[PDB]
Amino acid sequence: RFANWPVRIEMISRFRSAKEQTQILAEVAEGKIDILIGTHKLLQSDVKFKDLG
DNA sequence: GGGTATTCGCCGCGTACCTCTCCTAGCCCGCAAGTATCCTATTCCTTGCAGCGGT
Repeated sequence: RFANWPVRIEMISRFRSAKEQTQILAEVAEGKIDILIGTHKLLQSDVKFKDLG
């Protein structure tokens, strides 16, 4: 759906490797991934959003 | 037959007052309260075989 907008969409779960999950968390805390779809991993206290609305 | 004896079972044994304790056993049925297996996250590590520098 968002294939024609400047919006970054990323997925986090156990499927994503341990090497890229940390990268995704760094990107999210930095404030560059505007959509983050995730399972219960999102509630593990290490998922810090820059500006959540 | 019957007069007698013997047994058996029923009935009976004071008044008034004070203190205290305790008045069915057990089953059932439904409440409800506390437990073994199934998926999606998590923290826990210990092996097997090929590259591979290096000489």
